[PDB]
Amino acid sequence: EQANDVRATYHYYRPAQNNWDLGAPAVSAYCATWDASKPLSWRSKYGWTAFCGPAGPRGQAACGKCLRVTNPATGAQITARIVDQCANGGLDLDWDTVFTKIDTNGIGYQQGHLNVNYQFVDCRD
Repeated sequence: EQANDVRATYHYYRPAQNNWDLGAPAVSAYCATWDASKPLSWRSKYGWTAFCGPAGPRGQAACGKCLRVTNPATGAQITARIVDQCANGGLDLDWDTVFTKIDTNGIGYQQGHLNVNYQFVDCRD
């Protein structure tokens, strides 16, 4: 749940693509079947993270809490929303929410990875 100095990768999957209708065959995220059906409001209100990695194993009773993300190097920090869990080593199904916001002066893009700190946080929506 609490990992620091993480040599993080940047696999930011692309939600928006299909208005978050994850139900769409080829995608099907953990809560897709339940969440894809929520009116655009909540869905877009916050960002989006189908989460993955090594530390922070939270799949089952996870689709309800948030993941806080900070970049010590620049000071950039945001609150993420744990929606799904992947098994191939990504990070999040962002594209526009965490990386795309806490990206630095291109470092992240120039390398394909960065060093961050993330802690599980409850957003109690």
